[PDB]
Amino acid sequence: DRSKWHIPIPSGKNYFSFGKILFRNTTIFLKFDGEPCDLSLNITWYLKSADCYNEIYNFKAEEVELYLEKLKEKRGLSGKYQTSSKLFQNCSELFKTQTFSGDFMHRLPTAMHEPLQTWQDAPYIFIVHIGISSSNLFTMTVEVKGPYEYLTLEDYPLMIFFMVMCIVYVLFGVLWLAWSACYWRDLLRIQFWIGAVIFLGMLEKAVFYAEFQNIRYKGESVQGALILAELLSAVKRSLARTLVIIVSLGYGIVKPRLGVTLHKVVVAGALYLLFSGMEGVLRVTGAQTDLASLAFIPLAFLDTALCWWIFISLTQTMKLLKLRRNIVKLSLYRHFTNTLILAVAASIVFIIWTTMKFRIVTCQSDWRELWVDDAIWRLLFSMILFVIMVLWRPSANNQRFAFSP
Ligand SMILES: CCCCCCCC/C=C\CCCCCCCC(=O)O[C@@H](COC(=O)CCCCCCCCCCCCCCCCC)COP(=O)(O)OCCN
Ligand SMILES: *[C@@H]1O[C@H](CO)[C@@H](O[C@@H]2O[C@H](CO)[C@@H](O[C@@H]3O[C@H](CO)[C@@H](O)[C@H](O)[C@@H]3O)[C@H](O)[C@H]2NC(C)=O)[C@H](O)[C@H]1NC(C)=O
Ligand SMILES: *[C@@H]1O[C@H](CO)[C@@H](O[C@@H]2O[C@H](CO)[C@@H](O)[C@H](O)[C@H]2NC(C)=O)[C@H](O)[C@H]1NC(C)=O
Ligand SMILES: *[C@@H]1O[C@H](CO)[C@@H](O[C@@H]2O[C@H](CO)[C@@H](O)[C@H](O)[C@H]2NC(C)=O)[C@H](O)[C@H]1NC(C)=O
Ligand SMILES: CC(C)CCC[C@@H](C)[C@H]1CC[C@H]2[C@@H]3CC=C4C[C@@H](O)CC[C@]4(C)[C@H]3CC[C@]12C
Ligand SMILES: CC(C)CCC[C@@H](C)[C@H]1CC[C@H]2[C@@H]3CC=C4C[C@@H](O)CC[C@]4(C)[C@H]3CC[C@]12C
Repeated sequence: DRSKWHIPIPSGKNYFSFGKILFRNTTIFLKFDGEPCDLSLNITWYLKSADCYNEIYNFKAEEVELYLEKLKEKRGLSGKYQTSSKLFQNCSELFKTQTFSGDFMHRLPTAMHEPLQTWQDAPYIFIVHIGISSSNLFTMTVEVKGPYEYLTLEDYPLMIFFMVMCIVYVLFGVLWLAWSACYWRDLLRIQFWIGAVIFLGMLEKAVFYAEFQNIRYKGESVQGALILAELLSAVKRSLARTLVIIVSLGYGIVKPRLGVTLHKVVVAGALYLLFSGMEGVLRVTGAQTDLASLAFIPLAFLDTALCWWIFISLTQTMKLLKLRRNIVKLSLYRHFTNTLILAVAASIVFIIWTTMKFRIVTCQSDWRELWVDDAIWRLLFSMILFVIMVLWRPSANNQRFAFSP
């Protein structure tokens, strides 16, 4: 999300709260700037740790004024916290009481810790309340800085994973270009679209890495990035699905390229991409407009129908091909169908494990590996793409996979 916040104090109830996972030994900086001052101020701040992620997930600021009393009777959730309050006559716009040269304030759950600092990597909730007693007047700048500049926890492993994915996709592109350049006398039209898929994946990974680098080094995310990356990912997935469907039917490999075969049938699968547009951009930009179930159900049903169609077409194509005594293409089709069935089994196992580990627990006691659900799918897609690349590689006699009328 963000690490730098600018807030006009005379707005609402003057409560500013945020809950997120933070590193150990991270500092929180508060600055105040604005017009000349004439009103008494009273600033109170709470910084609370979290035993499990649940209280950071269902934390709604709209009732935060109630939440404090839940933290006042010692009847809330377990976790140590620090509190402090200070009074200022007019504005105190040049003192650094919240910056340095403070004291050692004990935490309640004999601590003697630094005033405003994290003591262990964990989910933290920070709340600040300003009371003004005798139309913007001030401006509050809030920053968080740990061992890195602005890269909080839960984003470091994702950034490393995206870097590794960028390197892997660059290697894939280099290998494909080398193989293509080595054998250019006779290629296939199916061997040109795999380069397009690799290019789209490379662009998506580069966009993600650039966005993460900018958010780390500036503290503010780029608005038109995540949406573009999601759109590119959806386009790449739709292209891969349609290529697999067209290969499964034997269009151009077993049977001749009939006039209306892909027309009105294969192209109509492009609406799947539309559904892929309703779950990517919608999920990346938090809306919560009662569309999560509508974003997950039809995509799963469409994918199941596509898998059913692909398997039936593959069975029919293999049955037809075995009757004419063909051995070169039969082994390739058997390897292709084995890879597809293994991918389906791995995907179903992954989805069962993800649904049985994360969204079944009362509160997530293991929040460290909370990023795996956003990377296992990409890793599986990359592995399947590499296997398909190894299966369909240009060679000396690159014509065994032709129709040959
Ligand atoms: C004996 C009973 C009769 C059996 C007859 C056979 C009927 C079929 C039976 C069972 C089918 C079981 C289907 C289970 C549902 C599928 C999983 C699911 O829910 O679909 C899921 C999982 O999707 C997958 O990850 C894999 C789905 C399988 C796709 C396999 C083919 C394409 C793989 C990509 C390869 C590209 C390589 C292209 C190279 C060029 C090639 C020429 C949808 O997430 P998603 O992904 O959208 O993104 C999630 C983002 N959060
Ligand atoms: C604004 O707030 C401050 C504290 O929040 C008020 O306290 C005054 O702060 C000054 C700054 O050190 C103290 O020193 C005085 O400064 C004036 C101007 O530089 C100087 O002429 C005096 O000889 C003295 O050194 C001052 O003692 C302190 N006053 C009190 C009663 O504690 C400040 O008064 C507020 N400003 C206004 C205009 O109300
Ligand atoms: C916590 O982080 C701080 C800052 O990253 C470090 O404490 C010292 O910070 C100053 C900078 O003002 C450095 O010059 C010192 O080298 C840092 N270490 C010490 C021992 O002074 C340090 O990384 C961490 N400090 C503790 C006590 O864990
Ligand atoms: C500044 O605001 C805090 C609230 O964050 C005030 O703390 C209250 O103090 C009164 C009397 O001391 C009691 O009701 C409680 O101790 C506090 N109430 C809470 C925490 O809800 C503090 O008194 C304020 N400073 C003033 C008025 O000078
Ligand atoms: C295409 C396939 C083969 C690529 C596989 C890349 C693997 C090796 C990458 C992807 C994600 C990576 C992990 C991402 C995050 C972390 C946390 C860090 O504190 C230690 C390293 C560790 C645990 C990484 C180790 C290497 C890792 C597992
Ligand atoms: C989402 C929408 C806009 C995509 C529409 C593009 C269509 C026309 C593309 C996408 C995939 C393409 C197919 C990919 C693979 C092959 C194999 C080759 O041996 C003959 C051409 C053929 C069969 C292509 C024909 C055109 C095709 C069907």
